[PDB]
Amino acid sequence: NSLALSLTADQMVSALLDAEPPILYSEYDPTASMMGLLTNLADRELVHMINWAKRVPGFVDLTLHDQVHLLECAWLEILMIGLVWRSMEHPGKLLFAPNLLLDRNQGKCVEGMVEIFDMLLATSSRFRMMNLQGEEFVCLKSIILLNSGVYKDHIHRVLDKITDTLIHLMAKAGLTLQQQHQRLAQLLLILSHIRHMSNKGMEHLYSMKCKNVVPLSDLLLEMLDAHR
Amino acid sequence: KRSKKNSLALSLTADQMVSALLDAEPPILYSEYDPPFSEASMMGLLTNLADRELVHMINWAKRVPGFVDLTLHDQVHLLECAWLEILMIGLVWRSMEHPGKLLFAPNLLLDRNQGKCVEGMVEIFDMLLATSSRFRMMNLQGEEFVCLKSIILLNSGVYTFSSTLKSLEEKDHIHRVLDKITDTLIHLMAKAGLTLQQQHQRLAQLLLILSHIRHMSNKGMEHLYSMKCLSDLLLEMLDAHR
Ligand SMILES: C[C@]12CC[C@@H]3c4ccc(O)cc4CC[C@H]3[C@@H]1CC[C@@H]2Nc1ccccc1
Repeated sequence: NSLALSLTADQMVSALLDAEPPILYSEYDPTASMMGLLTNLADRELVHMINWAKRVPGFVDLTLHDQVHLLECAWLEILMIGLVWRSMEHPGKLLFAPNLLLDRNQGKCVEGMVEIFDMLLATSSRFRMMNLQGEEFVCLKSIILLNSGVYKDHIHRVLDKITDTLIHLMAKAGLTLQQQHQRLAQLLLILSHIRHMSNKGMEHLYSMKCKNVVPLSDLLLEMLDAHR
Repeated sequence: KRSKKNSLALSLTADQMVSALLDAEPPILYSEYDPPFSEASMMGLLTNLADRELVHMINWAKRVPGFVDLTLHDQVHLLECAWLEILMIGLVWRSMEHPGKLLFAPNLLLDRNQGKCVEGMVEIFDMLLATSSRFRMMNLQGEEFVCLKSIILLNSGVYTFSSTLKSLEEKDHIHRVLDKITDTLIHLMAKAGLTLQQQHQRLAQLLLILSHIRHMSNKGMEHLYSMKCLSDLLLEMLDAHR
């Protein structure tokens, strides 16, 4: 049944690198509603995330509404770890799309996002200091999808394999056994901060949802209403 | 053990750290309650119990090695951010041998259907039980539990402190103490006969659960805020989460 545990660690990494979504650009010309492009891009990236999740090993090995459950719980976490990953080499800026940067002051047009924005910046600055590698990133993102909504046994055996994968990357990188388990802990503790930002962004969008401007996507509303 | 430059946490061995975190444990509190529940009755007990555990949590954090090396403001900030995470990890630990029920206090043990007495607590109650069931399937030990609770205290609010060189030293201190607790967790797993692959998987499984504890803390923080209108100390912690 479960052919996701027979993967090579090299295969495990190679699958996640090519399953990555395409690159998305903001189709705007700067001059308005800064709350229009983020929600539009978040709307656009949710479609490929649904396509991306199908290519995550072990994801299609379970029930359709279990797949929806994991996606609806982690959809904002996945967008955030991806955003934090892209903004690493851009200190003080959050590359939503290569056409959009928005540093804190420029990003602060919107009320209530002053703190979430600087939580994403510090998370990006945290990945920068650790020099997070892309192969490590795709492993953490898959962990986010599988772990955010489990509370089953099959999901854990894939997660246990991603841990061995992450460890396999660090040992290949020359890190000692102590440096390996220390770096494993540092990365997974960041996921707790990503979850914290995910719950804050859900409440921020909700209060702004029950307002006239500016229209949210049906998919964005659908994924948000899954959190009640 | 003086400065962040030569903190006690980094001069202790693995088992001396376990001995420090096990002895730092706060006393087990009992509920000032006479056992028939009402909606305001069970609300009054849990918020009275949470406030009395908050007072002893403040003194507990000062006995976690390396915590008193931070500034007094940064000490309060870590407590303000993780106070509910700390209350909930203790509850799910106390409830491992009480399946389907949550042991808030040795005289205050609640089941799933009792948790409907407080409207909107149902969703939080099942998550707490599913996590206590989670720790039950892993047979989490007390030595590992006190490590995870100290990881929560130090890590939850670490990235929410001035852009100064002194602020960075506060950040680097927490990370070095956290690396110290990581080696302690690994040392406990190596003692129990677990292989290095097992030593990395279980450490990963434990820390991923902390992400669920953070989730339940944000759900319990919002519901508690919608349920207000609670001691001033409990409100002080809640207003710190906006
Ligand atoms: C916030 C909370 C009541 C406090 C609970 C608690 C108390 C002591 C303790 O050692 C652990 C815990 C963990 C769970 C905490 C509950 C989460 C849901 C509750 N909310 C609430 C809001 C208004 C009135 C009563 C309870």
